[PDB]
Amino acid sequence: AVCTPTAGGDSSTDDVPAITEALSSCGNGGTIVFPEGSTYYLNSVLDLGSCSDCDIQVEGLLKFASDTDYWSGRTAMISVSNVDGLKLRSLTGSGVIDGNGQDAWDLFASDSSYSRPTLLYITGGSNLEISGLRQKNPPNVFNSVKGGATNVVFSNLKMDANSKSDNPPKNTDGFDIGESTYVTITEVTVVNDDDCVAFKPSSNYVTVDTISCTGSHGISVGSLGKSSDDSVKNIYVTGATMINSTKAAGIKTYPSGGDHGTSTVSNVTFNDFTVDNSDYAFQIQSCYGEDDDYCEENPGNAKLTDIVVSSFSGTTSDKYDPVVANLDCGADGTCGISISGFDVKAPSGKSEVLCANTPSDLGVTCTSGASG
Ligand SMILES: *[C@@H]1O[C@H](CO)[C@@H](O[C@@H]2O[C@H](CO)[C@@H](O)[C@H](O)[C@H]2NC(C)=O)[C@H](O)[C@H]1NC(C)=O
Ligand SMILES: *[C@@H]1O[C@H](CO)[C@@H](O)[C@H](O)[C@H]1NC(C)=O
Ligand SMILES: *[C@H]1O[C@H](CO)[C@@H](O)[C@H](O)[C@@H]1O
Repeated sequence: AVCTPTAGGDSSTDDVPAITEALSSCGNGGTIVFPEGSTYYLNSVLDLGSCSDCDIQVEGLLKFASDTDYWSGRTAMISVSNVDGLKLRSLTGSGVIDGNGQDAWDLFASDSSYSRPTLLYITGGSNLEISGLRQKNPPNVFNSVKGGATNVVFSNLKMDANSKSDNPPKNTDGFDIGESTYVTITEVTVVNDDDCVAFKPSSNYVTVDTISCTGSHGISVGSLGKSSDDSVKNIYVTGATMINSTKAAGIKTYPSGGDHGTSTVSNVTFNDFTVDNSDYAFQIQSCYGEDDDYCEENPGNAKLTDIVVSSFSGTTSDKYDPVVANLDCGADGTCGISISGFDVKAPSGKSEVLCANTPSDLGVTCTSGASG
């Protein structure tokens, strides 16, 4: 059956109950429709848990309340917990989920203790498809996948976070992919101020194919090792256009000492990247979250194996010219990275790669003085 949630038509009226009742009524194998030209006001967490092989067609605007007191410390704006079989999609392409994040960014700018929710938070479950829609101005992370979710596909998404003030949209990661298997991200555009895609602990079998990121911190493994032994494996990223990003791609691990654990990264390929005014084409950080003196006494021991960086082109920014990559592998770790078709230059035309603890078969000429 097909259900259309009743739109209250006013931002002071929360539409969430109407939406979850529609999902409860039709979500066992049915369809829920937000019609083209509609606006729904979501003034609380939208929990999609009653979905079981359901199809949620978003053709209108779902506008979340900014209500910073309400959202304070909350996990998710849209919560997708242990759902098996979901399609959350715009079939017209007109659907927009607006996180209304401005107030959160401004509050966080003045008070770093302010804790913000993730816009689309998937944990556990299986066979989830998210497609065709725009995500606008999330308070914090756009999309997260964890809890052992399997078979999750994000396709044809337009994601943008733009501040109307001088305070940037901090920590607006496009995709934080944690404990999961068989996640695919394809044909997505991201404009944000943090990681485009971050591979978090226990991510496995992730494919990212054709992505554009502007203003991001790159396609980034980690951070790993903060307080446990963390692994990322079997990752394939191809066709990334990285514009004005701090790095196009990289790996970040904590050093040893304290409560830090060991990081394992195996079989990760970054292929066919276009670098357009990004600060580094590639970066390895092995002293993440600590300083140089700390890392001298507490060396990094990350185990990186079968890391492939292939077919990178373009031009970095002025910032680190002549350096186009900073490969600071840990002193006690394995730095199993191979680079080929690396055609990236700084604006000057130079192409220096800083290295520490890199292997003899790296594939590009190294210069000493890597750090981070
Ligand atoms: C290295 O990682 C890649 C990327 O995940 C693996 O290739 C995937 O394997 C899974 C499971 O068989 C398939 O569902 C996908 O189709 C594959 N993805 C791609 C992009 O090819 C690959 O098997 C891993 N290699 C090793 C030796 O472990
Ligand atoms: C990237 O940065 C340059 C230099 O600041 C700027 O002129 C350009 O508009 C930015 N590009 C995008 C797509 O925002
Ligand atoms: C609820 O109403 C909308 C708009 O009329 C339909 O598109 C949908 O199928 C359901 O009947």
